[PDB]
Amino acid sequence: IRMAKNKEFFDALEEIAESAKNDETLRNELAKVLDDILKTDPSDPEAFRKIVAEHQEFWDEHDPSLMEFNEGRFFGKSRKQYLKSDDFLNSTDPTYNFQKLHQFAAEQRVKLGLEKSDTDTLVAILKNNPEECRAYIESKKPGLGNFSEGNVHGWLKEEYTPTIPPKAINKSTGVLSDEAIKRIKEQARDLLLLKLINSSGNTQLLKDLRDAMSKPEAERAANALGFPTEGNGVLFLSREVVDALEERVEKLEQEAAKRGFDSYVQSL
Repeated sequence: IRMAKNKEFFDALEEIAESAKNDETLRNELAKVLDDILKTDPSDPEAFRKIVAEHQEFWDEHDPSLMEFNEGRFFGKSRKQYLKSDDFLNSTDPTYNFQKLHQFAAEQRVKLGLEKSDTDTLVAILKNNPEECRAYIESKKPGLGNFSEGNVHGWLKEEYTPTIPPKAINKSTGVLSDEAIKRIKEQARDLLLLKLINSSGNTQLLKDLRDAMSKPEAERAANALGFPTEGNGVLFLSREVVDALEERVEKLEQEAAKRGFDSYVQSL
């Protein structure tokens, strides 16, 4: 058991995002909830408790436990009072405080937008370094969130690395940490691999990836499938990608057997 609902809201954001993977209506609803959280100053605990509680209708549709107020404990407190206390959302939480919830929300908002993003954006996430990634995410507004000054609290002014042309960089590590960018790249990796797998008809190449026994072997196959070498640093085969690989090879082999049979059954 944990004090207050802080951790439950963390896990709820992830699990609702999961349920939104193929539910476009829920995606838009969750995007608005995340957008509202991100525009709120997490060092203003009253404004932050208020923006979370203001979406009670949304939270109730997914887990009534988040907004549940058992008047058995906290008996001297009304519901309106509880929703403003640390017993609802603990601002001094050692682990899941409002700053961490804000930072988590920024990462989820990007991943939410990545889900249906095109190939080129997945590749851009893998090719850009973390500073470049933050600026690129701003460039995609609002597809990956409204990451811009005044619309996400603490988002910094865009800077530039003096190449020709200047490359946009953003140093808002207090909003999207380097570790959040790393997990964003891991999700982009999986999303892109799944696209390349579905588009490929090269059964042997897909088998080479499916049967890879080491990272160099996986790199050679994935790169031949179109995965960018700039993503090799984060290349790791996850459960979902392995499962897609097995099913795709099986489908291609069934289809190949149905044709090789017919090219023979009416031939002779």
